[PDB]
Amino acid sequence: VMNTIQQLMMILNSASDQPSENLISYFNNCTVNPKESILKRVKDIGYIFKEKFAKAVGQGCVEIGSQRYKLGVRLYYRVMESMLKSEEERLSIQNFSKLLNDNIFHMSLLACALEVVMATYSRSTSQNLDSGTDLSFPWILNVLNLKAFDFYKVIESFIKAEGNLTREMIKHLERCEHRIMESLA
Repeated sequence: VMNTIQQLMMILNSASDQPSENLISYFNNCTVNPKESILKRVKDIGYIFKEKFAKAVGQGCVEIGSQRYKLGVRLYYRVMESMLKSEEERLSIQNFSKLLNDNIFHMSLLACALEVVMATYSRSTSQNLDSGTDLSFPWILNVLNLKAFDFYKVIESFIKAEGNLTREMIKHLERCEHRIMESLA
């Protein structure tokens, strides 16, 4: 008895698939409104992710792959919002058109959100379960085709932005960081 779920996954499980009203407010406050492109990338990548998940995972776990993608997308919106708030407090600016219309910030942020979920192995990569396959780093970088160094650029702030991140998840992301470092020089 006694739930083993941890806080962030708990929050995530009950989160919504769409960006919050508060988040949409940040979109509407931009010189060039990022909504359309942001929703398109999420949807376009949702497909690459699912076909890749299937190709690495195998027969009918499609349900799994979809939920894994959903959880990552939710953390992504949760963290974007979170960074926006802290940046507005830091700069006293509320129009983040450049940041939000930037593909890399988005690809980077989404990869990291999906990385934390994929490393969490939500229900848990096991010796039998569906997605008992380990799909942690550099998996995501390859599925989104994202530069290791770009991915690296979002880590620190993703961690600063996500307080409900477990210590094991923080050490994971710091590990990916270390690895990308040694892959640099």
